Amino acid sequence: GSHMDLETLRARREAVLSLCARHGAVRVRVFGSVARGEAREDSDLDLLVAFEEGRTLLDHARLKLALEGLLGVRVDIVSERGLAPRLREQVLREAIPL
Repeated sequence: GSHMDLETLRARREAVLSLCARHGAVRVRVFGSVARGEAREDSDLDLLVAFEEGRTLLDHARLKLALEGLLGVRVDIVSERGLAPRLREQVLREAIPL
């Protein structure tokens, strides 16, 4: 592992999206500095996803763990729901569909 690069992120981002869709993630977009192409080896990965109906935290953990596994690096997932109204709106402005 290590050496995580945006160019490489797209590699997992593609598979992550496929699995994300399977786990229950429609709003698969990148929000934050990461989406802007900013994130050091000591930074976190902010991802804003929206879980449809039937999806439980179980899937979240599975996705979060799957993300960390595929990315082999810490991955922070956020749910539009738990999110905020003023934050969500702002998050969207950042959220980028890969």
